[PDB]
Amino acid sequence: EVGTVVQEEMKFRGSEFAVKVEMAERLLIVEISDVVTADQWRGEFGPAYIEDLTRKTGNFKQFPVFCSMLESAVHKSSDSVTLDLLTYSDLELLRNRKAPQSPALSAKRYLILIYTVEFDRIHYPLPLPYLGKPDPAELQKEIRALRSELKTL
Amino acid sequence: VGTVVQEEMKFRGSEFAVKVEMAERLLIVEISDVVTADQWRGEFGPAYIEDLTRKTGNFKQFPVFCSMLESAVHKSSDSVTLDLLTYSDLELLRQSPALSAKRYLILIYTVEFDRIHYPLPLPYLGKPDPAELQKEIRALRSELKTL
Amino acid sequence: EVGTVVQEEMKFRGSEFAVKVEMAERLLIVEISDVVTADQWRGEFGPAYIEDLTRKTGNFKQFPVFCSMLESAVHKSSDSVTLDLLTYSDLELLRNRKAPQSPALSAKRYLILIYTVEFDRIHYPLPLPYLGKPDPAELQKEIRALRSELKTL
Amino acid sequence: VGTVVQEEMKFRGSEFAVKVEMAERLLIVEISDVVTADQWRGEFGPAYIEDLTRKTGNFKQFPVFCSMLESAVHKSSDSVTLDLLTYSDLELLRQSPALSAKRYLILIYTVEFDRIHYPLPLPYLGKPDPAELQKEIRALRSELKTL
Repeated sequence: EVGTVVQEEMKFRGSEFAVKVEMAERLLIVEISDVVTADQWRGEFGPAYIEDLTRKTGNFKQFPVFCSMLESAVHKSSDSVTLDLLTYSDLELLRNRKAPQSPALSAKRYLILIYTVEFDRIHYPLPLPYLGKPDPAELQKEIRALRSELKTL
Repeated sequence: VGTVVQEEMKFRGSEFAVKVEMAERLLIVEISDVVTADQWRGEFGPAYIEDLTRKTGNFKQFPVFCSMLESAVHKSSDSVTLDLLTYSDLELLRQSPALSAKRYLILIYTVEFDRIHYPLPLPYLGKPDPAELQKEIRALRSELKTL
Repeated sequence: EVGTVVQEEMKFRGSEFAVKVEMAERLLIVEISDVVTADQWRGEFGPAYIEDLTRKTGNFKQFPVFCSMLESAVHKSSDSVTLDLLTYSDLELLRNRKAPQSPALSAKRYLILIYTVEFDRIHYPLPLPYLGKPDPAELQKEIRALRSELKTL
Repeated sequence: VGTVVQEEMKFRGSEFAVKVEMAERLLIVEISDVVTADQWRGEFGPAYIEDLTRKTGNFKQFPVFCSMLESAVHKSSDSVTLDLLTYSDLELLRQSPALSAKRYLILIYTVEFDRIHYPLPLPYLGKPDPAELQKEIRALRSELKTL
């Protein structure tokens, strides 16, 4: 963690997404992009949110460890952690079958950090709001910036 | 060859990204509304450009012409200036949905007591697929990291 | 678990001990014997004690899972769990240096169930009261029982 | 050979575990106080046993003698009975700490109009190392599981 940014492409249920995790001073940022449809979700989580979230699972983690787990899962560099991406409808079925949708919730995606060790099987859910498609202006506005820095060197 | 100029310029109350690029035997002119991200694009050959300049009265050779257009975009010459206007705006100076959309980049050349107007037709491309734009943003970001 | 009894010999810090774990209906029993000096400690723990004990560690386990972990550690059949045996003096130093003894506490041993997985490092402590040396009568009384059952078959 | 008898019996207000075992050319007698776990043990050869029985008056051959002692422990004969008493109790019928401790298993043989008293000296072993006893308990428990 400590200022670092990890971004990788990965396929969730037969679709390429761009995933960007960024650990900053007392804030974790997750950003996902549908690379085919350019749809986007983003989440911001504080150390309190995160730690209190893991406590709910009975399997606590401290904020830096969690971010480190997440980094590891994005990097696919650790067999004990894995990701998944779900919709609220999907999310209920895997907990409702175990035993009414607003605009913001309906488009929401849940990034599920999945922790598997010899005696625990834990799912840590990170809720990501639908952020819309981006503005093709600003993308171009921004591409015109990168083009010049590239030519500078 | 391959020389590229990119500059920002205003055309009748709006901001445009103008990119001109001279390949061998091909002039490429792209125009984007920096705000609405509307894009227009022309590709012109030597034969076309020389045929065009004569038609208007003051023929220039293709390299010389591109060169002027490069100066115009650098705003680095008095003899040349640019305008941008529609088939309606052009009609008055002298329509299908395609025509209603396309733009004309005018190279306004000054000599002696008169000004010559060189119209380049630039077709409409549409707005871009922002997916496509992000994939390309991803590529440029990886060029910078390694470098 | 569910009625089962596991007993094995194992060396803690250069001494052979006999360890006996027994999982019964809502009660876990741990019994340790110094095989050279015949000293003995025993502990009985309920599902509430155990579960509330794991919660304290931030890394919950349900009673049957914990007993199963413990069985696994005694059986040395799982790389993620290991045992250790400590005295209260030992126990403090590893937590006091990280930053007055009654009879019953002084002779007490702590069986430390040690859980190591990719992102957690947990020590689960089971306190065992010193039960004295056994009565050589009852041992003999009992050996005279086994001798006859053996000859019966 | 190898025949073993184990029975419980009372001797002057106390409970004892008596084990008698006839190997070839050796009689083994062990006695344990089932309560205090005090243990006494004798090992007697044929020559010793025959020399002993004559001394007392009514010689028996070694196999015959052991056999009687086995009957005595099974309490399965009228002619024989057992007692257990100390060098002090024995003196009266006719001391270093070792002697003060040791016991005598008496085989009381009845014939015609008299009773013959056969004393076997059984040394003190001490109480046992309960460590040792547990190690042995562990061994027997593993014999039973497999079987």
